[PDB]
Amino acid sequence: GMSHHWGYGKHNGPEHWHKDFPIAKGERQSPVDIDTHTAKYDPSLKPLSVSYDQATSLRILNNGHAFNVEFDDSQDKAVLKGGPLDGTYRLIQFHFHWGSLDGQGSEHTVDKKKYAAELHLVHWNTKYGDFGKAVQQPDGLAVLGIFLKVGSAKPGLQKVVDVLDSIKTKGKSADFTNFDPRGLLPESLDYWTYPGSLTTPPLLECVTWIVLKEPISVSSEQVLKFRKLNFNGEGEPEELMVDNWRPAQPLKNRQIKASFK
Ligand SMILES: Nc1ccc(C(=O)c2ccc(-c3ccc(S(N)(=O)=O)cc3)cc2)cc1
Ligand SMILES: [Zn+2]
Repeated sequence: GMSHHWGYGKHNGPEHWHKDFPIAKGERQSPVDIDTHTAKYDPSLKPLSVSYDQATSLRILNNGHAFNVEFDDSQDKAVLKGGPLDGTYRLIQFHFHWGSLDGQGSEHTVDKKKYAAELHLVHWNTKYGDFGKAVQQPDGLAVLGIFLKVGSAKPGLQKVVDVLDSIKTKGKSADFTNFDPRGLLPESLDYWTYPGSLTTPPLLECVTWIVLKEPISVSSEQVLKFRKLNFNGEGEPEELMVDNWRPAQPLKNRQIKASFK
């Protein structure tokens, strides 16, 4: 991706992506608007299983598009299974998408409602051996999406907020061990699920999306720190990292299933 030039600006944003990534106009693109009245309860869906007890984080990186909290996925730890999934998916990283204002920022929307941000916990299907091979498969990844609204602070998110000062610009990373992703989960695991794609280039259609119905609350101060990050690298004109979200895409030939009635 040494020659990629996509971003979220007026000349390289989502509406431009299809030129270098034609799959952008594909049959199973993400995100999508979740029409709560049309999503059908599927009694066959099994309970979701999120086992993060042994998760081991290693580093946090500003990649110029968002910041990723990376995990050591060399061993069978931090796994997502159950729900609509067959097999076991291993946690590799999580990141967020957010807005310049509290009124926008999420990628998925609920009955057209936009949340202030959206957390993505990315997992890859162990049957494919590694992350790189998994993204080349239709059932290669499982991304758990969690909406963020502004209200009370999320204690579990503060460690992340405080380390952002050290990775302000593109390319910067910092040691980030012992971060517990369980602190970012809402109480309920009720969810909607549908087949989709990565929401940023290469936009590969390799994701089983599992979006939780219950948002988590974060404080205004916490999301304000997210907005102080930079898309640019050190020594370059400052472009605040805000509105790094892709808008809802056509649902086309797909059905969104609900795990609850
Ligand atoms: N064959 C490949 C190997 C690695 C890669 C990547 O480096 C890569 C980059 C970004 C992503 C990615 C992951 C999650 C999301 S999201 N926002 O839908 O959760 C977006 C992009 C996936 C793979 C792509 C193709
Ligand atoms: Zn994402």
